[PDB]
Amino acid sequence: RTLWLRDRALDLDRVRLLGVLNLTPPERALERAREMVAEGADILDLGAESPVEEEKRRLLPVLEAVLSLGVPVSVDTRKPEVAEEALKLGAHLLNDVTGLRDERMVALAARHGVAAVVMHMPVPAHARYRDVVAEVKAFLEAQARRALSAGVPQVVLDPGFGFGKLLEHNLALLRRLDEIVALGHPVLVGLSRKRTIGELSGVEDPAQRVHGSVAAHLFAVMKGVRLLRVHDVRAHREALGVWEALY
Amino acid sequence: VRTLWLRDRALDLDRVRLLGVLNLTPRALERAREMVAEGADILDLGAEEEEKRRLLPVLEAVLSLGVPVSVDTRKPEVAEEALKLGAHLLNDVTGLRDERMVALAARHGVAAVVMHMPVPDPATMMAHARYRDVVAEVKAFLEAQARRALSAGVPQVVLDPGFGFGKLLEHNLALLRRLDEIVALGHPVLVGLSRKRTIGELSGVEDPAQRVHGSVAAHLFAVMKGVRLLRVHDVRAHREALGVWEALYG
Repeated sequence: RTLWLRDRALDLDRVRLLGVLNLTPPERALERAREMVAEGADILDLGAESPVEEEKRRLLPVLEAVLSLGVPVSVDTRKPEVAEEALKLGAHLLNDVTGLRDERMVALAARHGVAAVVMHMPVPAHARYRDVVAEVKAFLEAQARRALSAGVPQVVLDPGFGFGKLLEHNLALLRRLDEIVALGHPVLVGLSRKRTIGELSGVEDPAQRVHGSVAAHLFAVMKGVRLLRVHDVRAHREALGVWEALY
Repeated sequence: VRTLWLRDRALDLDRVRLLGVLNLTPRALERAREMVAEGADILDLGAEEEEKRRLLPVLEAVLSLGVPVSVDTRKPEVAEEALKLGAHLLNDVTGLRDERMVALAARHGVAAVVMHMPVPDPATMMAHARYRDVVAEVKAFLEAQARRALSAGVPQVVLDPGFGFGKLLEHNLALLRRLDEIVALGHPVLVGLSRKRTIGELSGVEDPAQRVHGSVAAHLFAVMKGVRLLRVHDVRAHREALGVWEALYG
């Protein structure tokens, strides 16, 4: 399988990394991108919303600069206004947190010939499900179908670990992640420094959760995932160097 | 349930157990305290004579913590003094080829580790990494030494494929990929890839002290293959990784 990135195709024959760059409370962020690129990041994932709509000042300035590195860039935004601007600047992947529930986001991606990420999260986010795996699978597939039939070239599915989900829900989704991978679409996961990792590894500080995050991600890779959103790029590249040679 | 005999108690292998490395070669109670706090189930002490003055004094102090202690040594003289002091596990560095070590383990009622290496001499073993079938040959050596040790009175034997001992990357890779076949021999399996060349090669990390992420990855793979005993330098990192891994894969 391959991942379409607006004007290039990335093969998923090996695990690919999306290096996270959080622009939430500059030129001191461009070197961090060049830093992750040097560490092995395949895609740079920029997000500015944890805010008002003029979050364009938090993103666009950095986005344009980062785009000059020649590396694919994913933009995390809910607002179609922000996305459209990011796309006409060169964005390669549209990461919709609200699971593309916004028809404007769908239309945008289809119009720019860019793939979109469909992440799961409660309609609103209450962590209450009759069957979390069955429900998330259904939502992801249904949203993907809507996007594809609307013109979006490709859809990436993200279970949305941590979003409206308690430990039991995140565990269930991870254990049956192969079933989400079996829907055919490329699957993306991001458990870096998340509460789930803290809960299972006993690490109080989110900033010190690299080992549990790597462990969770290797498990996801074993389940068939080939796209990971991570904070510690180098740690994952080193771990994958070993893992991919053994599995 | 599967367990590991440790001189005067049994350790359940219902979950992965860690042997924290404490190398005393060119306080120790403190670091030992730290490793125990970090999650080490067994403390591995090795000073690889003068080997006695360096190990014994420390071994006695560390033993007072009440945590099982594994001792690594090639000299029976040191092993006997360590066992007489109370060490709980006899780790080998020659493949348990010395009958004297076998006798000590059985006499003191302690389990012994049988680690594979083509030849005991560390300076010549890389000249003996020419296996026709490394997995088959390592399995044969381990099972043979296991039978010999058990028949001589040793209560239990722990098998270690000896990663990085007289083995090319191709050999270490083959052994890791088919580690389940060694686990299938029925004895508890111990692996130690911490900071090893294999990790440096596959992860692209030249500094041995900076190989924790590749080591954790290799060890999680070993755990997936069935291994429940890991010899590690970074105890906390492994406890954190296992907290996640064991909750998921189980």
